Amino acid sequence: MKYMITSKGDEKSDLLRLNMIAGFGEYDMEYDDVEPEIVISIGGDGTFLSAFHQYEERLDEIAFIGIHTGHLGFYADWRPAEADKLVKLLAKGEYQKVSYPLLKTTVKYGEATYLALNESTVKSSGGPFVVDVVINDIHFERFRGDGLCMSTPSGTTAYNKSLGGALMHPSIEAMQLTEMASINNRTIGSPLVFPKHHVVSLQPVNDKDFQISVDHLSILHRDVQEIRYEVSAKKIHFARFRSFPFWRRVHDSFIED
Amino acid sequence: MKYMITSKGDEKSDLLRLNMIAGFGEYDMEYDDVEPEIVISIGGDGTFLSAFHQYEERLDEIAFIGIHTGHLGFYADWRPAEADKLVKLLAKGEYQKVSYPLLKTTVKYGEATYLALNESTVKSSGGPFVVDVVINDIHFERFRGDGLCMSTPSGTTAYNKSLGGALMHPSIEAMQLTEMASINNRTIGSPLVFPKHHVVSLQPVNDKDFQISVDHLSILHRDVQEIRYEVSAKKIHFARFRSFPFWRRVHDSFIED
Amino acid sequence: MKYMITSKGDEKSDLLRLNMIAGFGEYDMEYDDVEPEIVISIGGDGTFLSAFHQYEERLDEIAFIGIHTGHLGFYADWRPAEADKLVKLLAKGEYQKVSYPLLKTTVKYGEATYLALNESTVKSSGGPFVVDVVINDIHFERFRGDGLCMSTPSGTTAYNKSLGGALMHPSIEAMQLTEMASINNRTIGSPLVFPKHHVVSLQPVNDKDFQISVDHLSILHRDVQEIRYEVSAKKIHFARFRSFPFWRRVHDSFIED
Amino acid sequence: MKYMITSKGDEKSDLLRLNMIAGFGEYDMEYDDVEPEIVISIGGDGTFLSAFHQYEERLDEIAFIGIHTGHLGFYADWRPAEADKLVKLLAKGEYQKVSYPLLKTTVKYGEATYLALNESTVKSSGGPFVVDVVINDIHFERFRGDGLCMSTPSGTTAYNKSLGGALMHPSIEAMQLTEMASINNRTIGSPLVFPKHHVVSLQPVNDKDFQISVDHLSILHRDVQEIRYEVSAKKIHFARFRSFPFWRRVHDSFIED
Ligand SMILES: Nc1ncnc2c1nc(Br)n2[C@@H]1O[C@H](CNC(=O)C(O)(CC(=O)O)CC(=O)O)[C@@H](O)[C@H]1O
Ligand SMILES: Nc1ncnc2c1nc(Br)n2[C@@H]1O[C@H](CNC(=O)C(O)(CC(=O)O)CC(=O)O)[C@@H](O)[C@H]1O
Ligand SMILES: Nc1ncnc2c1nc(Br)n2[C@@H]1O[C@H](CNC(=O)C(O)(CC(=O)O)CC(=O)O)[C@@H](O)[C@H]1O
Ligand SMILES: Nc1ncnc2c1nc(Br)n2[C@@H]1O[C@H](CNC(=O)C(O)(CC(=O)O)CC(=O)O)[C@@H](O)[C@H]1O
Ligand SMILES: NC[C@H]1O[C@@H](n2c(Br)nc3c(N)ncnc32)[C@H](O)[C@@H]1O
Ligand SMILES: NC[C@H]1O[C@@H](n2c(Br)nc3c(N)ncnc32)[C@H](O)[C@@H]1O
Ligand SMILES: NC[C@H]1O[C@@H](n2c(Br)nc3c(N)ncnc32)[C@H](O)[C@@H]1O
Ligand SMILES: NC[C@H]1O[C@@H](n2c(Br)nc3c(N)ncnc32)[C@H](O)[C@@H]1O
Repeated sequence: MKYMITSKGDEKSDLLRLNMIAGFGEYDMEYDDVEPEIVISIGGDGTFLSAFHQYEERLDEIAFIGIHTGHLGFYADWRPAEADKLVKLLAKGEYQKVSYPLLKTTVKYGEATYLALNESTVKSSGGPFVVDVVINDIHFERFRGDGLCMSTPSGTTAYNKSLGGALMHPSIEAMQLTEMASINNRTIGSPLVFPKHHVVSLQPVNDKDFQISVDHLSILHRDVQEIRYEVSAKKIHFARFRSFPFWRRVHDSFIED
Repeated sequence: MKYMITSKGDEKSDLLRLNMIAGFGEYDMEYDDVEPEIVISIGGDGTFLSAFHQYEERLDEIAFIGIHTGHLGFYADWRPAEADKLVKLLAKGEYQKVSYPLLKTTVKYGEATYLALNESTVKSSGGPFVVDVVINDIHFERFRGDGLCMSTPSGTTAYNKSLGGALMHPSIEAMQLTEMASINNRTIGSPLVFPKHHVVSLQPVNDKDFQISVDHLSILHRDVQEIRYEVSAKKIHFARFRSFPFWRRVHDSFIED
Repeated sequence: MKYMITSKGDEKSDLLRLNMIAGFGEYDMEYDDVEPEIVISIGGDGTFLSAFHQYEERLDEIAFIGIHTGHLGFYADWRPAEADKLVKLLAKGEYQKVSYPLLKTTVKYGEATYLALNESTVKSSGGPFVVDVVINDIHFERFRGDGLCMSTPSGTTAYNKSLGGALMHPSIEAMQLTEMASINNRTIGSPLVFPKHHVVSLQPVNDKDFQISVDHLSILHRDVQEIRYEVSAKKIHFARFRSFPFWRRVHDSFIED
Repeated sequence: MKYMITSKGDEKSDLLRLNMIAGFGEYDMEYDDVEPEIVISIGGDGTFLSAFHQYEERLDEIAFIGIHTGHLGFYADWRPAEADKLVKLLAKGEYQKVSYPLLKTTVKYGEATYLALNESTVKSSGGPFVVDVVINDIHFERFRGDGLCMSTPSGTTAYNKSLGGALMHPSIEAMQLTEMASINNRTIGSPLVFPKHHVVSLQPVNDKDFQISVDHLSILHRDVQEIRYEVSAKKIHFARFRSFPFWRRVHDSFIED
């Protein structure tokens, strides 16, 4: 079947990539970066992120695989020393699939939609900003501070975590909202976990210019009227060869490897 | 059908109770506190809690209803001025049912099981304590501090919330673990959200005596070997007459009513 | 003696200002916005801030006074209804003086100094940034995240407070440092309180461009080599007529007025 | 001069102690655990704590010294391999003295005073408790939760730190108050830093029984009417031989040694 490989770009990553391609040449494996059924990423979690967005239009037909040439990553959870084993199993393996929930973000002006593997955040064009938070068409609070972060289950170990967010198992179809330096003299303060059909809307009070980020991409949006968040209907599919539990991955990254 | 009514015990609650019983006398409604199909609680969230545990053996056959004679409660979400309307609909209504997840706690010595509507916590017999946290048979961390809290979705607005926990919609079948004054000089720090089949086990290191609480009940357990948490298979059923969304209930309690 | 008055600029503030000037015309009080010995601010805490920086070169010769025409402020702690009483006492009163510590910030390139009443912060030109934190010439930590905040005692109720900082009585000559979304996978996490002669230095790792803020003024600094913080030798002097304790002011703003 | 030595009690500590005593026998050094002018502690920070309280009545005449046979401690900041060097300098050295602020706690019934090197805390006889917090005779807030902690500057790296407290340089004469699981549905939330003459009083609302702790000692106090905190007039004196800065000590304990 078809496959492609992205590389962090350093010596270690390019060489690992050139070798896997060689091993793939020993099997019925056509390299194709247009319609790959398998996407292998070599480097770190950031390299994986870029690979996700590069192919975010054929997600339902792709199985992703993350190799870390550096520190152990949440998405890049395979060691380089297992690259050749991957080649073999990927070839004639009926390997299983693991799917994670994604975050849908909608921006409206006076619509643009995006998909996020980790999170989407909103901040001001300088200084603290003010937006109204509407949950399912009901006003929930008026937020003033640095910004807000809406996170996927797998993205909870990222930006979410730094903002006091909870770590959530990716088998749970949900999204989590956290605050950035909220001034309270009135917000909920606590992070909020939303289910599959709940819609969270952010609306401008005075200023209509915001810095909106989706994972690594950061876009200054002008004359914005609304920002809508909801658990996407699309999912990211991983190739599963062995058992590497999420909590073990949490333990190795933050407690001790 | 059969029904019963518990009261906070003050003048306001007893009188509201005596009136509802009277209204129920105008319908085919046999009062029975042994096998009630309807359990109405009058007072606060604490009164509701006591009512839950009083009938925790017939949960699958009971529909609960909470009336608040004081401040608006998360479980007691009906105003007294609507008591008579409840009577009528409860009589000849095909009212819907809303179910919330519960927490199963297991204690083993050298087994006792309990159900919690809000949370279960563990603390020491004085001073900071030490326990090993095992997630699905894999050691996750060694905790030293004041204690730990395992919370249901609806219980996240309670003790969980004070410990930095996230607020979680009760339609999500999950449990959340938070820390109490963890010493870090090594824990995850972040709250953890577990799904339906994950098992979290707490194990003694040196001392085998702990103060274990399940909602309002607090029991000093001696010679404890293990404390196991998991999302219960049982659920609490509410009677649904109107629409009072969880996030609206969150807003009214913490933001402004 | 000489005095001046700044106004928030709305109807309420301008009229209060025109009246106080009139009352001052009934006494030996020459209006002078060049060398005033008394600076009265009318509006909010922000109006007071602007007044501080407008005269930050004659701080040792000025006594400040804050009037709030809106909500009670930490610096603007006089009600409009007491404006005329201020006029009288300011005229022939041997009123006392209350002084608060200030923050000195130094920026070096490849020097510019500033004074802050509230705080100074540093952030990146987009995304998370990395700087080395040196305390008294000894490397303390390498910070990665959104930014850092160095705060004066009186500024602890402001931005500091939102970042988890402690509230510190302004009679204590100190500065407090807090983190903004630190990634920990290694920082202290806890806020840090420094005494009068300690010097905290921030140094660029890869990028030399930062957004540096001093109170309300925000300046993008390029080719920065070092940012030095220390408790200033200069102090801001207030005119004291009555007793309005700091903790009472804290209580009224955050607990209930 | 007179001196004494306390030991953690294990093999390593007793032997280090027997050797130092021997070295002291080679100088004019009379061992006396009644009126020692020098108190050497061998073990950890806890061993030092016990040594502080054992001699809390002759603090003004004693110079303390902490040796760690285990991990580096904040009070026990000398390595065993430097024990003999200590002996020599302690003998004929005009060594300097370093003094840290202490916390005075007063309990009144229907008075008992105590001194704390680290902190004093108050908790309930089971479950959440309620007390009124009065700052300098002015009601500040009504607290409901697990408890409160009043901490010295050097004690901020201890229990304080786990409760979100700030780390404060011990040259600052102050005390810091932190909350334990405060329910907010109304407290300040932020830690509070008080100066030398401020008095913080805790007063019972309904229940008059509390668990009061001073460092390691924990006493259930019955029929308590008031608990008063203030920066003590007494100070603990250390012997200073070399330069081991507080922030370096913070870095080595929490960042990396
Ligand atoms: N303050 C913060 N703390 C922790 N994580 C943060 C953060 N701010 C941000 Br933005 N993030 C995370 O940073 C992620 C993006 N970073 C990257 O992709 C890299 O930076 C990008 C790359 O190299 O491909 C990955 C890396 O450097 O580790 C975002 O998706 C957030 O999850
Ligand atoms: N520190 C804390 N902060 C917030 N909530 C806390 C808390 N400690 C505890 Br214990 N709780 C909650 O207190 C709940 C029990 N309290 C009660 O049931 C009442 O106290 C009991 C009653 O009156 O029936 C309810 C009330 O007083 O509001 C527990 O289930 C926890 O959820
Ligand atoms: N996220 C934040 N939370 C709380 N306070 C914050 C904050 N971000 C910032 Br910047 N601040 C504070 O905002 C202050 C400046 N704001 C102002 O001066 C005003 O905005 C400026 C004015 O109107 O003069 C005051 C106001 O609007 O209340 C800074 O000195 C910080 O103390
Ligand atoms: N939850 C907590 N987190 C961090 N520190 C805590 C804590 N609870 C407590 Br009590 N403490 C600290 O524990 C200190 C007392 N402990 C000790 O003295 C020892 O336990 C006592 C000893 O061995 O002498 C020291 C040790 O074991 O490291 C108190 O003074 C508090 O500062
Ligand atoms: N594996 C840890 C490294 O990868 C980055 N990262 C990314 Br990109 N995504 C995640 C993620 N989902 N969880 C944790 N860290 C993440 C994160 O910023 C850190 O630098
Ligand atoms: N309704 C708020 C009052 O009820 C108590 N409470 C209980 Br009991 N359960 C909850 C709960 N689940 N969420 C919020 N508060 C709760 C909570 O302690 C507070 O005093
Ligand atoms: N009085 C509260 C209002 O004034 C702003 N503020 C300023 Br400007 N300085 C402070 C300050 N020092 N403390 C609290 N709030 C402050 C703060 O942002 C809030 O909007
Ligand atoms: N040196 C770290 C060890 O000593 C204990 N400790 C004590 Br006792 N006092 C302090 C203290 N003041 N700061 C930090 N840790 C302390 C603290 O509980 C930890 O176990």
